[PDB]
Amino acid sequence: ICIGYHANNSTEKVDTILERNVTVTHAKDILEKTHNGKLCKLNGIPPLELGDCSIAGWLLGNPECDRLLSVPEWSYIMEKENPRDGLCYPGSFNDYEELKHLLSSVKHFEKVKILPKDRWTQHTTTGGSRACAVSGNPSFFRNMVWLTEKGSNYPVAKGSYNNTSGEQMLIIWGVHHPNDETEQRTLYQNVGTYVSVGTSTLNKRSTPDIATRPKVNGLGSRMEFSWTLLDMWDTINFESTGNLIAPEYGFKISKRGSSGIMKTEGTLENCETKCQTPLGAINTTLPFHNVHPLTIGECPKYVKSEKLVLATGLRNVPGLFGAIAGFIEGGWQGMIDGWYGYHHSNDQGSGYAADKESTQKAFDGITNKVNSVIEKMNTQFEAVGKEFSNLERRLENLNKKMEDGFLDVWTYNAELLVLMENERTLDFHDSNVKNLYDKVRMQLRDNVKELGNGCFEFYHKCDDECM
Amino acid sequence: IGYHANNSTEKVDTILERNVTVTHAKDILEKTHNGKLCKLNGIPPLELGDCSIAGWLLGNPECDRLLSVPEWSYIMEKENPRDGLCYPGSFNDYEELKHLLSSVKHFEKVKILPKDRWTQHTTTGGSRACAVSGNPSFFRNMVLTEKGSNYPVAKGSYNNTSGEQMLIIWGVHHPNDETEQRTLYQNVGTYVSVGTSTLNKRSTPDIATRPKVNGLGSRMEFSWTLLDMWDTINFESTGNLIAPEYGFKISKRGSSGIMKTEGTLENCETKCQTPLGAINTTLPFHNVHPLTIGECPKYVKSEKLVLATGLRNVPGLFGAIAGFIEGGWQGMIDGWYGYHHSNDQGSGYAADKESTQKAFDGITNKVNSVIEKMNTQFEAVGKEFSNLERRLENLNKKMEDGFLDVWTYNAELLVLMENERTLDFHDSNVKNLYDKVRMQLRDNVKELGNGCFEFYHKCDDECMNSVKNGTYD
Amino acid sequence: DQICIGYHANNSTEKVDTILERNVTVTHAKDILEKTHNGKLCKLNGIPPLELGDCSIAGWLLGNPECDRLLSVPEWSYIMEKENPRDGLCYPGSFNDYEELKHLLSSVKHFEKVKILPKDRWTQHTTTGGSRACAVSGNPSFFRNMVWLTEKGSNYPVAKGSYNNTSGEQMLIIWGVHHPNDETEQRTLYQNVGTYVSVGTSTLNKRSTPDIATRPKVNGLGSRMEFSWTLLDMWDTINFESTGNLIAPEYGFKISKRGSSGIMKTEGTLENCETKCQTPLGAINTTLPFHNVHPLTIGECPKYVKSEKLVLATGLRNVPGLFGAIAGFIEGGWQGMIDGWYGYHHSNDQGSGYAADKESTQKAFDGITNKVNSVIEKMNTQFEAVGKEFSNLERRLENLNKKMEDGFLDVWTYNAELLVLMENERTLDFHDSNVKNLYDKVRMQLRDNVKELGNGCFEFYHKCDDECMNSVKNGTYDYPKYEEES
Ligand SMILES: CC(=O)N[C@H]1[C@H](O[C@@H]2[C@@H](O)[C@H](O)O[C@H](CO)[C@@H]2O)O[C@H](CO)[C@@H](O[C@@H]2O[C@H](CO[C@]3(C(=O)O)C[C@H](O)[C@@H](NC(C)=O)[C@H]([C@H](O)[C@H](O)CO)O3)[C@H](O)[C@H](O)[C@H]2O)[C@@H]1O
Repeated sequence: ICIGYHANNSTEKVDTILERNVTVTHAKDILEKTHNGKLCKLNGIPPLELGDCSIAGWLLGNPECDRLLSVPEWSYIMEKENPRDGLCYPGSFNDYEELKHLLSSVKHFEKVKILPKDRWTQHTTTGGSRACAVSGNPSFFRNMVWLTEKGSNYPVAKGSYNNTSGEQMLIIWGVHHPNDETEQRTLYQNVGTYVSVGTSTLNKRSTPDIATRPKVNGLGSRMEFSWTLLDMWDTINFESTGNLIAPEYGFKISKRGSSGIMKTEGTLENCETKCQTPLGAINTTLPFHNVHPLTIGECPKYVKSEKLVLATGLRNVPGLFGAIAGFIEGGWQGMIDGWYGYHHSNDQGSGYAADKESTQKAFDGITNKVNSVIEKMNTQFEAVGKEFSNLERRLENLNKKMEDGFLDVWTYNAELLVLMENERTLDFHDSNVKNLYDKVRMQLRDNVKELGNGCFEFYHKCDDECM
Repeated sequence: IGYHANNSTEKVDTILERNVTVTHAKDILEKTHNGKLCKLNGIPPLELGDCSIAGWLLGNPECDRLLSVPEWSYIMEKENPRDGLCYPGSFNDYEELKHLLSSVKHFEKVKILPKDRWTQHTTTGGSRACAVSGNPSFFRNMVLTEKGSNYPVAKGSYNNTSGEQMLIIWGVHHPNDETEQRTLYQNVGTYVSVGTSTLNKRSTPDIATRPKVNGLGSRMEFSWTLLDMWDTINFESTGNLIAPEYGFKISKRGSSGIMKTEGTLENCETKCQTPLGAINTTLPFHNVHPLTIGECPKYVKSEKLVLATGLRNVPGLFGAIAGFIEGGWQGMIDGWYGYHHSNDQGSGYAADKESTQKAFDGITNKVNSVIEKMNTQFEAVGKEFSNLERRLENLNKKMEDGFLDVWTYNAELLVLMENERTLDFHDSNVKNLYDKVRMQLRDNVKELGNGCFEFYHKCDDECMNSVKNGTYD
Repeated sequence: DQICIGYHANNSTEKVDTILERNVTVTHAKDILEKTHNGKLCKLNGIPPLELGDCSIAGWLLGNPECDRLLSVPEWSYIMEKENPRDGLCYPGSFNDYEELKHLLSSVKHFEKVKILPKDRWTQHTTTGGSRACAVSGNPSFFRNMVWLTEKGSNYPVAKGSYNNTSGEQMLIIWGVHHPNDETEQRTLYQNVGTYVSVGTSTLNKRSTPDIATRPKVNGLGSRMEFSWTLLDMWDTINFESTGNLIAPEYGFKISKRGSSGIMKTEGTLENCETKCQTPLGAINTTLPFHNVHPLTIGECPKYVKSEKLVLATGLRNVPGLFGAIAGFIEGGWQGMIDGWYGYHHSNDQGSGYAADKESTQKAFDGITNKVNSVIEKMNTQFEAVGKEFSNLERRLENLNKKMEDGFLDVWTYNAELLVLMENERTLDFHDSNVKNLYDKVRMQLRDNVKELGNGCFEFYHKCDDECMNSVKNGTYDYPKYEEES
């Protein structure tokens, strides 16, 4: 009876810490490199889809964002890299990044009219600009009111709002910075104006800045916007002697958990995922992926590898223990029932036969190993892509430094874990053949000649009942 | 030739098998605390009770009874205190101030602008928002209103001769209405002006109607600075200034953190404090609580990290243990590996002392490497960010979770990988004990195959020892 | 006659540690922790660093007279700045977003100073004002790149000036506001009392008012100058308007970049060597996965780590084990065997000898080389800066940076140490296994014909000349003979 190990037509290759390009009978890749090329719903909830609009564009009601979808609940934001329709009237948005991060993910979101336009009797309310032109006519941010002089008079404009919505409300306001003192007087009459905003938490007084600037969309003037979270049951007070750009609406918002923004050109598709990249969604149990660094969801660890191949079967031969590709020179393509087994040449016939108990125990072992590498990986929801202003470069560099930091830790460890485990595995199979061999040799004792090639030549006669 | 077995029900997992029973094991995952808030390296924490740092430094009257030490290693503060800005308002760079105060070598209050030297101004102002016994009071540390119907330019200054750096706080009053302004300060276009060698700051009050907070529409906006040794701070104001009377000498140190908790100091010791209790361990990992202060183990998302130290209990790469030697010997109590021997003078179990000792050193070392290579430094973990700092806080979470994942994955696999190497190690030891005996006896014995050698010749106690010894011939 | 299986021994005294043992003497060892530098500050990928001398970046950009002599190159890869220079803001004051400025300047593909608002064009204004705080040769002077605008005649007409960025590149621009000590100063300098400084671009809208107040004197001044900066995009325009107190730029700096680097705090001076990795003590030239030289490096560096040594066993246990061969049933090594790691003795009636088994020595050698290379070449190295700047109101942020850098410190050290402790034992076991296998290969051939002494040797029952020995080492041998038997 002969002792041998399985061999097949496999051309799969793995490396170990001692050998590269070793051919094995079976292998498991543990690096996910496939997506589905689709922007999907994350955990059952769609993304907010901004088209060519930016967040500021959208919130303020740039007329060019009139046709936006708007869902009441979203799980991330889809925004173009360099949108197109933002502040149609030129200016700036204070703490814009914090806002985007606030809005990035929401359980509920609903726009409500909080200070209706027509309540500003005493003030004119129809001022628009050609920078926000619809059909060549002057127009303005659909969610905001430009308050100007009426008749030739601008009385103290007061307006408050008690947040009885039932949820936290995001409110936005603006300050108009004129281009010249003339523009100032023709608009507001008063010359030493201020704009005042107040809650239980907020106290802000702003004074318009009247100066000549380079024209942007045809204007030396600017509008500076700002925001706040009006708490439940708190009240907001607006008071201005000119230059106020009052909100008509607010946004009850209720969140949730915080997510992120995804820069893409694509459009939602009605598939499902727990892990979205800008190239498509990943759906895996694997520990690592190399698809794209900017994921949103619960994702495998991003790693720099091209491949991470774990050996599972043995060395395919057409070791620490000296058996495989050792004193048993090669494998048996004829043995198909298992990894290790017997040959046995009889005067009743020949044949091959796997040793079911020792192949099953090797299989459970290798199954347990693969499962350990895979299920010990802890995966938690993260956004990754982040937003910093032009004055927060250090902070952005901090974040890159850190992201690169984990990239290198995970890459080194994954490359190496794989290298080291492959050599143990190959040694495991070697040990297993060696042990099956020794288990037979310890029985047959003197009754057989030990040929040296893993074969035992019986002195006596041994038929099927003997085998 | 055989190996140890016992009644151990201890389990470990390894990279190939789960739920393996081992004669011995070592847990290397600390998961216990003492339930106490303790002194940190022999230094107490500041106990704010129901007070905020702001309330405490401003002099909120509800804070009169605070303990105050001249030195502390962290700060204890409740989640959402209660006694903060009794008079509604705000505190610029409050979070930067907390981090600075979080740990102090020395901290002494010093009078820098005596209340009574403000002649020309009324100095008695207060509010029912800061009420003590239904009477209007004010921040105990802070002080300026019109006197007669006049608010002359108010100027105060102080040269830091205190021999240390000094924390100095000051305020601006924002009134609810112009009437409130004129009856407080007479003047209208007023300002407050703080200056040092380093700081230049001018503020103007915001008069305006606001939602009532403790019945006040008005607000108080506080700011601070560190006055250097021998530098001077200069206040100037035509109205609306809330001046400091006191300053705080401050010497640091190394920086720490605030601990959000409801407890109270208890007089024990620790090098690692957690919101649940103190941790006293040499163990490389714990899972007590993420928000720790001190020199702590790595925080890991694990329920158990159990490292086999003994062999597999049997009441492997090397085919001996639970292999060609089917079972253990509870009979053998001296060591891990040994001999039985059957004589015409008796029977016996005896452990092989040399090989047991070697393996023991071996394992001892393995446990010590896993444990003593863990580099532990002082850290606070728990951090403070304002509402307008949500990205920053999110970066911090991303980091703490990143590291939480790296150490977890690493601790789980190390334990799995080393557990199987250990069991394999015991296996190799017995194979080698067995092989060592085989290569001596040679022909003089029948090799039964259960790990036993039957002697052709007769082998008394003397010759038994010659086998267990290395001797024999 | 006997043939013996055995293994190499040498005079090495090199020690490694393994998960199970400590201070194990091996015949060969490879260090993977870099600890040597060259003492020099160098060009970094062929590109010199900007050398600032006793100057700070602020002082260099403003044109502190005391920085007049600075070399200045149109491209650098990192900046050298002393810890606490000396020649910064000669006139007391501040610089907003200073730290961001330094970050952006740290590393520049192109840098060129250009004249954007010629001092002489400020007719209607006085332009010659200076201070003895910026004094050259006892005389008042000023920031060489900046213009102090003051009253002329007794008149300060509104000052308007602009610059369209036709330079071809982004341009750094800096301006200042003078904050007087008192109202009389204000009037003697600018006539006007309610002044503002206004600065605007497509992107920037800023209006300041001078703050008039008594402050402690610095360099004898109660006044302060506060500076601000902006990057003007190509084809954008910057507008300055003021009725007083404006400190106006004469120059701007065209800037093209790049990839961003950092500042190195050092007293040293550039020395004309090369490196891809610069540290404050010296340049590092290495292929090694880890270093312990200095935490604050610039370039592509091995991973900094808190260890004193990381030595990897490459040879075997030096004895002049999992498989029981080495320092096992074969008690010792052979100093006499020089040719390889494992081989044969053999003692004939044609003489004695040692000989390495070349095939098994070469395999092992290939194996160990593959292991070292793995540990070494899987390390991914990219370009980083490390050293960082934070203002005094940014201590939490600095703590975040520190916690991060420390956190990675604890990961690499722990992992580096343990990888070495684990690989050393595997290396020792591997050599052991190799010998065991060489041993068994001979046992299986020789069979019955020899006596197995239990020490690694085989005593033959027959006679075995050199051609016979050869057949044993060759794997040939056989065996019918036999003799004896008889
Ligand atoms: C002490 C005082 O001035 N009280 C009330 C004030 O009386 C003024 C009096 O000083 C003057 O000589 O002649 C008339 C007499 O009535 C003046 O008007 O009259 C106001 C109008 O009713 C009251 O306003 C309100 O006060 C409430 C809270 O009052 C306190 C406070 O506890 O916060 C009382 C403090 O003594 C006072 N402190 C100082 C230094 O004046 C403060 C302070 O004025 C404000 O906090 C500053 O913002 O206010 C509520 O504000 C209520 O809504 C409002 O009607 C004066 O109480």
